[PDB]
Amino acid sequence: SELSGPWRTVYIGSTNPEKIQENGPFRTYFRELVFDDEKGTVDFYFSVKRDGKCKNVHVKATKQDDGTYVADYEGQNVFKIVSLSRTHLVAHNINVDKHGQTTELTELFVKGLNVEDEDLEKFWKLTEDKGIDKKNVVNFLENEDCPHP
Ligand SMILES: C=C(CCCC)CCC(=C)CC(=O)O
Repeated sequence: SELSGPWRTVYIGSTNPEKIQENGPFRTYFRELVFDDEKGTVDFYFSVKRDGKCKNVHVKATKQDDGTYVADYEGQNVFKIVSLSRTHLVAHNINVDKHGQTTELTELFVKGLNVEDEDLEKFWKLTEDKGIDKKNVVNFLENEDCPHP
């Protein structure tokens, strides 16, 4: 709940590179998370480029009894937060598309001044553990390349 505020994306890894390349659905630049402990929800606010245009998107995730979350976005998503504090969030997600095809993703998001070594280590271990190659991780300091007509 004190966890709500201006989160930013650091890295996202994918088993399918096409999903996180420019114009891909999972190239999500976070702006804000809102945690609601009484409802067991997390609201995500982020920008993503699709079909050559940038949109500000909102997705609501709901905590399950087993501790994992579900959310509908570009398919159906089931995810686990593996590490969470006032300054970092490390998570892995399974996305299921309309054809039953699955993509596994890993993510590091932060709300502190810096990215701590401890943050990075958890992210990179998880990414290796899920079989994600280093070339299939995106660095979100890259230009989103939004048009400005
Ligand atoms: C799948 C992603 C990005 C989600 C963008 C909607 C990274 C790994 C996660 C488990 C993220 C998450 O849902 O917190």
